[PDB]
Amino acid sequence: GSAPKYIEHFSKFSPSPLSMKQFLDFGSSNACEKTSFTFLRQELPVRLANIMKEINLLPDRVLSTPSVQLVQSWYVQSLLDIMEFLDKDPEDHRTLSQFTDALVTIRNRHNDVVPTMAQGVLEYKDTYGDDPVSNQNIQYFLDRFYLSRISIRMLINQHTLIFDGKHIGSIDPNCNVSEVVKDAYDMAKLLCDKYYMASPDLEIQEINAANSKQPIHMVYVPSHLYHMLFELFKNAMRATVESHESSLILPPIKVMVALGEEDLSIKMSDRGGGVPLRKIERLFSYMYSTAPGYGLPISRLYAKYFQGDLQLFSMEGFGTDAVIYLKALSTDSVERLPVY
Amino acid sequence: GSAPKYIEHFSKFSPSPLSMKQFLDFGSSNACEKTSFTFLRQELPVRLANIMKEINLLPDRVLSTPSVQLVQSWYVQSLLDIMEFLDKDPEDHRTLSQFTDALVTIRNRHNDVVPTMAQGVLEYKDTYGDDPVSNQNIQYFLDRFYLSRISIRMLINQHTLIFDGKHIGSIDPNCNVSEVVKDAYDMAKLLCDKYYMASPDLEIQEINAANSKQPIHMVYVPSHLYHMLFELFKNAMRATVESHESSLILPPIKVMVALGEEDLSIKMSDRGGGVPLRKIERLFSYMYSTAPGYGLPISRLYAKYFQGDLQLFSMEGFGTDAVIYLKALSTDSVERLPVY
Ligand SMILES: Cc1ccc2c(n1)[nH]c1c(C3CC3)cccc12
Ligand SMILES: Cc1ccc2c(n1)[nH]c1c(C3CC3)cccc12
Ligand SMILES: [Cl-]
Ligand SMILES: [Cl-]
Repeated sequence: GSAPKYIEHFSKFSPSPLSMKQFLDFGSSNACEKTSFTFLRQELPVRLANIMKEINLLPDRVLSTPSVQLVQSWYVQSLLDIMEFLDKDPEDHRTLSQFTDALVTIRNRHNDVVPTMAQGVLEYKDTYGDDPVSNQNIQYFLDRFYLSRISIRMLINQHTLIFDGKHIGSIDPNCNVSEVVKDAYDMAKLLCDKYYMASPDLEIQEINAANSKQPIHMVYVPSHLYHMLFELFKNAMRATVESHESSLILPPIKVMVALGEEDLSIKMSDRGGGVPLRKIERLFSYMYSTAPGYGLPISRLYAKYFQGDLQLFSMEGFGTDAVIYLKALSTDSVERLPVY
Repeated sequence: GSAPKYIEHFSKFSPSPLSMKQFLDFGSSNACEKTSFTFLRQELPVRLANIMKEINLLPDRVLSTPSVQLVQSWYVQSLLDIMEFLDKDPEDHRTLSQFTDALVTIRNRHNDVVPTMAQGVLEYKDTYGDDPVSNQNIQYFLDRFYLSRISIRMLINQHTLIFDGKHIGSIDPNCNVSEVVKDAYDMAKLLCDKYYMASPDLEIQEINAANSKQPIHMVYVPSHLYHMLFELFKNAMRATVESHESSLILPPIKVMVALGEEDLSIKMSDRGGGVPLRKIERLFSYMYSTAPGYGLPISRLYAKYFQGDLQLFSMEGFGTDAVIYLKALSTDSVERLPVY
């Protein structure tokens, strides 16, 4: 049993956040597999150890619960799996293939962590209550835990996608934002029609300030952008349809994509009746969003992961706006990791 | 010299926040002058003492500066002026008249406190720097100091306006929000034309969710609402005109007034080119807004004073939205005072 020793050792290192350029360089060609392996066999234990150390610092009433113990056991095994490759020779192609297989196993091992943590939150509410102090501590920990998870899965996805034997792994250097908006809308519309037998239309407007006629493209991870937009579309469609049940006119959902000098901003606007300001905060709360999902708080973490943000503003009695803020320039797109 | 003794004694009491109903009851008729006098001769020393105690807890490098010493001297004299009436008989009409005169003198004595504090902020930046920690401490203190000042001047205005010998002092029980919007726009337009020789048009839309055809009215302090809207209009017009200097089309400023079950929300929208998210926070910072004004941070305090808020969201390359959040119901409209 060396896991506590491993956690203590690697938690002494700070994680190394990567920029988009570094991600592109790692994924530029298959010749970089050895470089990716040498980087990851060190970086992954550092990122795993730092969050694992924070987990062990949780109060005993949280640490001893089955959900936390289960998740911690997954992290311990994944940490130990990566340790086997520290002494292995990068020049051996068998080492590289085994490392890629190990990463896929690690990724699959953690697939259910989000619902597992949600179960823990519900247990905490029923076992100790839902006071504001508990909400803040849970919010602080889960935001960091999930942001850490996003960063680790990003590293694993880039290695496995690229070194399997235009797009650079999960990164699209020429991501057309409006196309991703349409994809997320279409998926949300399909679910909306199945459940409600009615769906708002989509209106997309683009504002390219520097080049008015040019479609807006960026370097980004389209799956992350899809996840944020899909979650927002689901909320906007549900609100729009339900608030107009006794009405015939169904207002469309309006999306504006704006490209500025440093911001690429996406605003989604509905006329779904709005939310009082008092209730806005609870929409992003893990504790208050638990009931006997976490789409919005996690969506905000995806936005923050590359130095962006996700903000919500409503007008009760009318409708709601959500804005995804992203960095327009790849030079400004850098991993945001929990501060340890 | 009893000022330190007075500060210590009355700082042991919590301020008593008043609701709109209590304000209306105090101002209902001239027969309440004695009740207002008995309440205020106690409440004003409590509110003055609490902020004065916080001032004395500032670090010596701030406390000893001429600006803080000047403001503190004004507070000491105003506190001493109110003390004279503690032992006086409310039944004597001369006591009531003298008390009203004393309040007017106190109000005038503090007229220049905002520019005086701004001078102190500039001195601090030049004498010690503009680090983030200094900005946060200055922001924390000034928000509380100015909110305290707003609450004290509200109490003084209600007494002096009503007991001078539809509207209840500075409170309009039937404030038409759109009329105040138009007034603030018209004033901002007049200044805009003088300086720029061009001004955006105004478009007001009202959404009365419960009663679609009814104009939106509320119980509020129209001067406070005017101050917020006027500051927002000035920023929106400046941005709109300057960003379209080399253009012929001048987009209008759009205002939506929405009345919900508990929120009355006012959104102002411009197409003034927007602000990057990174720079939004500095717009509300006293330290970063100082240069060799404070309209936005103080405007937000006016919104917060009766349990509201003022939020800003921009889309760089396009334009900016500001939303004033107010409580729709007088029962929910209660003074928000600094927590001591
Ligand atoms: C009534 C209601 C409740 C929650 C939400 C809502 N409307 N719209 C939402 C949106 C729209 C894209 C802007 C996003 C997230 C939650 C809500
Ligand atoms: C370019 C720029 C800078 C600052 C502001 C701006 N536009 N609009 C503003 C507004 C509009 C009502 C929404 C308010 C406050 C500051 C700004
Ligand atoms: Cl995980
Ligand atoms: Cl003052």
